Amino acid sequence: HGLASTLTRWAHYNALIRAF
Repeated sequence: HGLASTLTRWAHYNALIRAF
């Protein structure tokens, strides 16, 4: 759609910059 997939790419970035 748009945003529903915008959280499928950024969720691959902070996936390593995530702690908790």
